[PDB]
Amino acid sequence: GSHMEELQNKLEDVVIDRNLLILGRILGEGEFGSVMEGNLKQEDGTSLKVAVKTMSQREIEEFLSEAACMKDFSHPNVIRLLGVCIEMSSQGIPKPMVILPFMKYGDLHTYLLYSRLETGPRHIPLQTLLRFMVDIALGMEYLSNRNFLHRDLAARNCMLRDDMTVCVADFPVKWIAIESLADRVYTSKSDVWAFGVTMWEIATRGMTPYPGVQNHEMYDYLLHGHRLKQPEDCLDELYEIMYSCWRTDPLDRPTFSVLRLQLERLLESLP
Ligand SMILES: CCOc1cn(-c2ccc(F)cc2C)nc1C(=O)Nc1ccc(Oc2ccnc3cc(OC)c(OC)cc23)c(F)c1
Ligand SMILES: [Cl-]
Ligand SMILES: [Cl-]
Ligand SMILES: [Cl-]
Repeated sequence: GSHMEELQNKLEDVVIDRNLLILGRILGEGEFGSVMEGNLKQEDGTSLKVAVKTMSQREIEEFLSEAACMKDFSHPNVIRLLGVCIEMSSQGIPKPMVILPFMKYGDLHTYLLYSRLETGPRHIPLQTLLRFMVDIALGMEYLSNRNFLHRDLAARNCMLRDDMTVCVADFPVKWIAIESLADRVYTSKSDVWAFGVTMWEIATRGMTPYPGVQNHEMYDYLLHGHRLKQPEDCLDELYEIMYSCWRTDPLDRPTFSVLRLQLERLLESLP
């Protein structure tokens, strides 16, 4: 059928030959895996700076399928997946690799924190904070419009491009909507909740959500109607937008499209 035809098309495009790739220095390293800088040789003989994340048969095919879908996304506020390679361990375990364009500014969360230090990015003005929120909304609007559920939206999963555009990516209790803590259920309105938390991380220039509240106490804290507090110097109108993301009933939360225009309107009004 066409459903399967489109899957086979996407799969054909996503794989990159291992020898078109050279891996350089480690950028990050954990239990999950590692991220390294690299170069990728393209069709025209020229090379591109990339980041490469490195993570039985079923798992690999799941990974390829998922990758194939990500690569087909095309939006300036969603990270572009250039492709994937599968390397094999000397103990016969596959080592899957995801290849993305290298973004020197790194993840939004760290950049917010560096901005509060003298050597870092300079102080980020309000207009630029809102622009980051608008960028994220635009990426999420695109993804929700094709019913992709993110499941882990947070500032640590947003990346900054060379031209300061933010894009949605994906490398957790305090980002999880109240209904998904309770009923282990997840919709786009659960993503809206996480977006609200992400807005608050941006407006606080990288604070951890819910100071004074431990993860084990989070469901109960929210059950009693408590929410993230309004940041110091956060405009009342901006706070209302984020607060709307945490309404107990998912159907009462605005969509990403509604949010995006609310944020654009606020941004245009700023003197
Ligand atoms: C919205 C869904 O997006 C995804 C789905 N998946 C996914 C999930 C499951 C699966 F089976 C398959 C895929 C493809 N991965 C992503 C994704 O965005 N991955 C990703 C994101 C960021 C990564 O890191 C970097 C990229 C670019 N420049 C960096 C620069 C750095 O320092 C200066 C840097 O320091 C650490 C890290 C950088 C990265 F290596 C990988
Ligand atoms: Cl190499
Ligand atoms: Cl902090
Ligand atoms: Cl709080």
